[PDB]
Amino acid sequence: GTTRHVYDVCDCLDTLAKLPDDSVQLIICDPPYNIMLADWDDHMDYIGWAKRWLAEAERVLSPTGSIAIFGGLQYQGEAGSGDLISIISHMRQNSKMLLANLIIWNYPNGMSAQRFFANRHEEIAWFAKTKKYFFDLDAVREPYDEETKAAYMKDKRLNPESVEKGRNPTNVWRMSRLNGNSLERVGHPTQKPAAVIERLVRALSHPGSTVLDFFAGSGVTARVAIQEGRNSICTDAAPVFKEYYQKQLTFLQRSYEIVEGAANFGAALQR
Ligand SMILES: Nc1ncnc2c1ncn2[C@@H]1O[C@H](C[C@@H](N)CC[C@H](N)C(=O)O)[C@@H](O)[C@H]1O
Ligand SMILES: [Cl-]
Ligand SMILES: [Cl-]
Repeated sequence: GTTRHVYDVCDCLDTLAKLPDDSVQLIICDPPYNIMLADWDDHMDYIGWAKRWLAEAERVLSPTGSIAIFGGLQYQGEAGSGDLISIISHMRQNSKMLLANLIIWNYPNGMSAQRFFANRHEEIAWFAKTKKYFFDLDAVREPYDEETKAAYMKDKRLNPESVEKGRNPTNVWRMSRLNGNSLERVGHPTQKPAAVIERLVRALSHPGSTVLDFFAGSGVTARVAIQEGRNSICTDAAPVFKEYYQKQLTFLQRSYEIVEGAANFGAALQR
């Protein structure tokens, strides 16, 4: 099964406007949480701008599709900025999508703090377009060691199948962020680790389906999509994105094709 991956440098709304209704299965969304100076010509707050791509994201998702939105809960009230709560509140008022889960990404290390509890978490809001969203839990279950699995297998009160399939990873993920000495590092300041994206891709999309990322950043989504047998469309407004994408590809070096240019999005939409 050969997959196709398209990438390009452009604004998220320009990408979305080029995608047809219900054509995407999963969207990875790790958006900037502040608007640009020029954005003050048409908006009075962050959501004023964000609601545009949020509405479009929903439009391009298929009936069984989902969108995972990364964000924090530390917004301080600055004009033009916001956080995951700004988005969730907007979604509750204006979207029919369902909040299937609020995932806590609990990372091991971080900065210290003397006047408050040191921050060790970031959130992921998983929104499903409808109640018929796709979910592959078995694909992300965590297996028990042979010792524990044996102990449970003897407990007649427990379902043997559930035991062998492994445990639900829960909505709290203890995963490390990338460090400056990380191998998959490409130079992007807010680069996300492949491990977190793999879990979302494996559980929220089916093989051969399209994964879209319009705030692609380091291009980690394409690398994960290729490795996992999915098709992908990754775009970012920064020209340096093309540099990161090509860097992600070297980490791979399986049948897949890479295509540059928004005019070629269709190559990755074909099922
Ligand atoms: N209008 C836009 N269209 C497409 N990409 C954008 C736009 N504005 C910003 N970006 C890109 O989106 C990414 C935002 C990330 N830094 C977001 C990480 C994280 N949510 C944070 O803000 O800390 C970057 O790679 C930006 O180049
Ligand atoms: Cl939840
Ligand atoms: Cl990234």
